[PDB]
Amino acid sequence: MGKVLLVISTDTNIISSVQERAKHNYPGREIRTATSSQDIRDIIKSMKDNGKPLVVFVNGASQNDVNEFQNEAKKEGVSYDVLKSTDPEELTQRVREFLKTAGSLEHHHHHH
Repeated sequence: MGKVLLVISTDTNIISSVQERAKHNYPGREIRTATSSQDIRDIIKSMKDNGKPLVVFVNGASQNDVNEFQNEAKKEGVSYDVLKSTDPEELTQRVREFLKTAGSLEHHHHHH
């Protein structure tokens, strides 16, 4: 059991860019990248194995896969946050803000 940031964008050029920046600036972090519901479920299962601060960059995944993410998480009780932004600066700072509140802050971040 843990917590995850669902980074959603239609701009895969922005997603991949920030995803690089996030993995190379934070190399000791488990970061994820989903195409469809296959990956989505593999990710929530990765949280079942122990549970780490995951950041799921969905490479322009359908609203169907977004719905699958929400459903598969909440039915199990998995804590998740959802983000819809195509701004590179937004997504970059959302990674570190997420890791900081998921690692050690006072407010237990729990969007749903």
